[PDB]
Amino acid sequence: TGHPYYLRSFLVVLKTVLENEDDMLLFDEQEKGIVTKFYQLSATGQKLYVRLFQRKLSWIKMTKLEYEEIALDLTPVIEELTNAGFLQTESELQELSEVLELLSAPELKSLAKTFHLANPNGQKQQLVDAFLKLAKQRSVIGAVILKRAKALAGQSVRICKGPRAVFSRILLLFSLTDSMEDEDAACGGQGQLSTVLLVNLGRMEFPSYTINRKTHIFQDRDDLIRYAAATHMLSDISSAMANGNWEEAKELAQCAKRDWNRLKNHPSLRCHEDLPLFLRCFTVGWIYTRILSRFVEILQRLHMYEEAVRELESLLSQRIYCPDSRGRWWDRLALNLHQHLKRLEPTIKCITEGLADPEVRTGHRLSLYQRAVRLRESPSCKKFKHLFQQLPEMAVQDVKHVTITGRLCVFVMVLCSVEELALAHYRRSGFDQGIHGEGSTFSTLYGLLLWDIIFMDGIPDVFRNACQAFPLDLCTDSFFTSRRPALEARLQLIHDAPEESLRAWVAATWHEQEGRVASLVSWDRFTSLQQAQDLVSCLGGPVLSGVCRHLAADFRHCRGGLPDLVVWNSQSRHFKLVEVKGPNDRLSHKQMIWLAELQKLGAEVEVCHVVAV
DNA sequence: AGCCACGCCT
DNA sequence: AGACTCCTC
DNA sequence: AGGCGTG
DNA sequence: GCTGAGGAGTCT
Ligand SMILES: [Ba+2]
Repeated sequence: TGHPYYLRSFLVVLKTVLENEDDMLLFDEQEKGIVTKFYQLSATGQKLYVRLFQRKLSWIKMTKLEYEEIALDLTPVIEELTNAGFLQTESELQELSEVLELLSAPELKSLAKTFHLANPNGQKQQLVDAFLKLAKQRSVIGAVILKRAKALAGQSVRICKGPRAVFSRILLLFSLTDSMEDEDAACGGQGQLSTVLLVNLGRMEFPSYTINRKTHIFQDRDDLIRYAAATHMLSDISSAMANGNWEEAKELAQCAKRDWNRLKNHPSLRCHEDLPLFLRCFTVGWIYTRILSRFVEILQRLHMYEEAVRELESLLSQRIYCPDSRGRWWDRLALNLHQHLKRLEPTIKCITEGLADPEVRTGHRLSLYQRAVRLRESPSCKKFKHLFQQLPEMAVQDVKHVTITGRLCVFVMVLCSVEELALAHYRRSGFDQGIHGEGSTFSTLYGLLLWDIIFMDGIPDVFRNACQAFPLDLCTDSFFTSRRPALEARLQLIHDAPEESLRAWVAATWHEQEGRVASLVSWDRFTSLQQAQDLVSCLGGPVLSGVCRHLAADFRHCRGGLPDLVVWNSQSRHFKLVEVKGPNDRLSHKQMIWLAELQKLGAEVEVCHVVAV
């Protein structure tokens, strides 16, 4: 008797957001009215509204509307949605470009023929700009075009842009907790969730934690309307780039940059600057800063390197927004000055400042240092002794490299990946066991051993609503420092743990939490609780402790770069950590920091190159 | 941000 | 015939 | 070839 | 430049 998936999900979103008094203050009388109206619709009225909300926003031929599961003939249901002001019919179709756009090319040809002043053959787009130019001069004859255009097309519906705007803002709010933050996912229509969420959110069970908020993110309905606006803008720049429309992208960004400069001084911005970082990421300035970053990516594409340097120097001169992205920017600035603008003098100042900024970490930090040596250890450069200025010699210990071969075809051993091929070589190297997990092997172990500390009470504002799969500060520096004594304790305990405590603890979280959606944990990463326990037996306390300290101290900068593979031997307990390298992938900076660190914790690390044959 | 095929420089 | 757009899960 | 960078 | 896989229907 349950609702179809798309409905359950939609309703979950509605509930999750609205049961916060804070959040309700961001919707007026009129708007809440609409929300109630939705709940008043019949089931069939709801299923359909959601379907069409989940589709693209424009007119649709009533002939192209089939949903048997909803209702066998939809006329009643459409009437209802029209009565409610959720849907509008053809009678409100007045703008011409809309009538035409609705019509197909075969329909456009039939309309290019009965009208004499029109050329019958050509592309749909052509016939469009033609019929448009035709009506803009002799308006009166254009009125009878629109007349038949409508009559031809038949019956048509559209989602009403009024309420639509409300449900989006709601969906936008919901997305702050789970979505958007946990990667920038799919989302169709005009404002939506990730596929995962839309399909499953109804079924999903979450880690239990206590909602506790004490800080407003948005000042009023306006703040949230402005944030959404920038969000919409970024989404357009992002999309443009993905479609390779780099020029459109450039303009749109220039436009955005404009507005963000015009936007400073507004009273609301002082409030934002005061928000802790893990909340500051949901503010107009943050989104606008994000857009500036994309803007540097656009300039670079268009070989406008001086411009990109100017932009990067701008971004880097403020500490307010997106501080976590400083590494990427310092790194990018140095590459640009050194490689493209060939300006060696600044490249050093750049490198030096980057390395003096505590915000740069792991990969990017190493990358700067390496450029700095490549530079000091250069002739053209020797005209100086300023890279001699106390560079903390960050020499990375070296790592056993290994090469095997496999027949290329996707490889063959069955069609198989580069990783499974390696898993074979290790199987015949006396490691009967193996997981291909990359970061989630370690990550889910980190989750299992720290669950309760991760979903711990007492930190204001980190749980804002019912559908979180992590505390909002997880990827900030404040995650550790807020939970410092607790972590330091658990870490010490894990370090000292004999290999039955480790098995016990894992099982303790596993048995109570199995299934619960938690960003850190993949319940199917390990083929059973038993495998999870065998692995924690091989790695032992100290190794598990070290790995967790990093993942908890600085998840944002450490989440990436761990090896693809873990392999171990059941009876001997020997394990090895393997970073598989295809013919075309080499060691990233984050990868080399990780392998050094795992070596430091005393663990067999090995890079396995797979040559094609 | 990571993946990947490819290319420019040396 | 192949690119493109929209939709479902 | 090997190192470093782009799209 | 790619980022979901898969499919049906439309455009050039
Ligand atoms: Ba790899």
